[PDB]
Amino acid sequence: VLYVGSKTKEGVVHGVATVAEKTKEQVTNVGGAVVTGVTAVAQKTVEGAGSIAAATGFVKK
Amino acid sequence: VLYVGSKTKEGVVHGVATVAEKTKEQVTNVGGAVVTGVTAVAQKTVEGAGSIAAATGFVKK
Amino acid sequence: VLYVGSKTKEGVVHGVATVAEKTKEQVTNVGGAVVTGVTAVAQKTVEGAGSIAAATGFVKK
Amino acid sequence: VLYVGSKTKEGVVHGVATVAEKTKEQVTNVGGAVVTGVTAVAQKTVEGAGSIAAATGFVKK
Amino acid sequence: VLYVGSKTKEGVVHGVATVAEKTKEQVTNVGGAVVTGVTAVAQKTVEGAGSIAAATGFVKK
Amino acid sequence: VLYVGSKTKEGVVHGVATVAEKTKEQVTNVGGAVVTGVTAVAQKTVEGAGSIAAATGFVKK
Repeated sequence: VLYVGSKTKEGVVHGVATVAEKTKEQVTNVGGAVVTGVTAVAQKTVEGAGSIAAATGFVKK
Repeated sequence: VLYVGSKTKEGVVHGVATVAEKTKEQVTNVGGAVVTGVTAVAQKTVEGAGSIAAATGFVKK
Repeated sequence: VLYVGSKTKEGVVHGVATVAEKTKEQVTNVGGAVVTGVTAVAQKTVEGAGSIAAATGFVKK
Repeated sequence: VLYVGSKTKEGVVHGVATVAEKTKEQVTNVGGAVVTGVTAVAQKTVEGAGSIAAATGFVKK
Repeated sequence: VLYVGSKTKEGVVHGVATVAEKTKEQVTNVGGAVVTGVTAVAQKTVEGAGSIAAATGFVKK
Repeated sequence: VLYVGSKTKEGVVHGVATVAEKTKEQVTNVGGAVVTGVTAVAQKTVEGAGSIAAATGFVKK
């Protein structure tokens, strides 16, 4: 068996330029979940769940 | 067996330019889930679930 | 067996330019799920579910 | 005399997003003038000449 | 005489995002003038000449 | 005479984000003038000439 991994790329982010001009930014949360403003995020998972911008209100039993 | 992985790309983001000009940005949440503003996100999952901008209100039993 | 993977691309995003000029942006959520504003997102999943901008109100039993 | 200058805008540039993906860029010049790649330039002149991307080969007498 | 200058803007640049991905960039010049790559430049001139990306090969007499 | 200068802006640059990914950048010059790579430059001139990215090969008499 011969695996040759040359310059491979998995879960990669490069060359990102952003500008944000906001006068007012407000977030109100009451017993939930809120995710805002996620930029230039990379990951790699092996034998597991991969979530990036995940939000769940609640879990009950 | 001979696997030759040359310059392959999987789950890759590059060359992104964004500008956002907002006067007011408001988020109100009551017992739910809210995801906003996700930019330039890359990932790779093996033997698992891959979610990026996932929102779920709630889970009950 | 000989697999030769040359410069292949799977789940790739490049060369994206966006401008957003908004005066007011409002999100109200009561016990649901809301996903807004997803830009330049790439992923690759193997043996799993791949969701990007997924929203589910709630799950009950 | 009453001049009221409220939020006026003269020679203004805002909200610009550009991406350039070039493999090779070459410029050869022999005794001339070359102007390339001008982005997001603003100016205001009073009692004078306003040139932005101006090129002149040569002047002789 | 009453001049009221409120929030006026003259020769202004804001909110600029750029990405440049080049493998090779070459400039050869022999006895001339070359201007390249000018981004987000603002100016204001009063009683004079305003040039931004100006190139002139030569002047002789 | 009453001049009221409130929050005026003249020759202003703000909110600039740039990324440059180059493998090779070369400039060769023989008896000329070369200007490259000018970013986020602001100025104001009163009773004079305003040049930003100006190049002149030569002047003779």
